[PDB]
Amino acid sequence: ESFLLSKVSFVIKKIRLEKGMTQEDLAYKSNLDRTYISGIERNSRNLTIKSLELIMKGLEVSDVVFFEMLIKEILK
Amino acid sequence: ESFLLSKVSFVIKKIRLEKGMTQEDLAYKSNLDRTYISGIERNSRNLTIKSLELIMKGLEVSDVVFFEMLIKEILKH
Amino acid sequence: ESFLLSKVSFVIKKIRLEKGMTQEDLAYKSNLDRTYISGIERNSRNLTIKSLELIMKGLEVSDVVFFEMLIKEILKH
Amino acid sequence: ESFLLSKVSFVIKKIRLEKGMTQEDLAYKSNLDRTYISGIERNSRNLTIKSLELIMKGLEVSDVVFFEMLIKEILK
DNA sequence: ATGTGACTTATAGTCCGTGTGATTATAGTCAACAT
DNA sequence: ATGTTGACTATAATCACACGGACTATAAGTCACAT
Repeated sequence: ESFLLSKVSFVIKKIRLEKGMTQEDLAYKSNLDRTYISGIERNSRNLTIKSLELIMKGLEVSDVVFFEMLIKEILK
Repeated sequence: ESFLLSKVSFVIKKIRLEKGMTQEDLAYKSNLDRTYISGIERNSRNLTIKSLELIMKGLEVSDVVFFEMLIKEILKH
Repeated sequence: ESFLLSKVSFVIKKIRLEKGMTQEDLAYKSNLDRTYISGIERNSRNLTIKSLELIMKGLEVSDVVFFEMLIKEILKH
Repeated sequence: ESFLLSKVSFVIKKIRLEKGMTQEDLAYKSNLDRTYISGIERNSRNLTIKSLELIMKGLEVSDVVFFEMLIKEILK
């Protein structure tokens, strides 16, 4: 697998938790499948930008805040 | 179509020109098709994080500084 | 246009496919642009003997062999 | 220079002679410039196929006869 | 007759990119059953 | 609640090709002057 893809997934999970969201709720809020979300967080999916974008909207987080976080997570 | 995509595709081109690369060098170095690099810049196209990573390696740029330029482009008026 | 050209054009393609090459491979080994190889096959362009020679070397074929197939294609019905 | 180019030129000169033509006359007959022809025969020109075709018309020699000859010439 | 040289102008050949049908690999989406 | 296994189907990604515009190298065509 990929380093970036792992950090992306980790970040998605991180933000979901600091917001006290469940996966079920993250999937409802972004209209995607819960098993889809699950899959990403267990790093079994290689998402596209479009999908990533839907997940950010579901997390209620701006692109910028996401990447700010993704950068920080990337640096150990 | 997608907000972030045209930002990603814009930044891939920006860097590519900054580094005085041509499309088909980058297509080689990124270990993706000739026409895919074109298609990404040309229209936008919906790439995969793995493909984006390949391109970053190809732009000879780090994940970090890519995303830093990504943020800057998003923030523009 | 020109009689001999489209024949030369035809034979370059024929050989190229007989050898399972692609235009990309060919323009590769002929050290010409892939645009030019396309241009030749497409619209029978007016190449120079030197360029033809490069293409022969690219097709991994000899002067002789080429011209022998050239003669054949000219003679056909 | 090129090997092929020299033998094309040699052939052009060979045929012009076997026929008894001057350069002046090969130029007239093919509607090309005499210095143009002189250049080719000293092999100071890299013809295009089109030009070669005009010289064949001037020599009154079919493509086939020209190439049959060029081949033979090519093999020392 | 032929052979130079040198000087325009057409075009051969280069270089970077666009746009496209067809095929292959794979993400997108949604089942059934788990815990 | 979340995890996992197959699935089906959309589409990401590949591969071979056509096509254009702009630029550079050089062949095409014509002088003058040799011999």
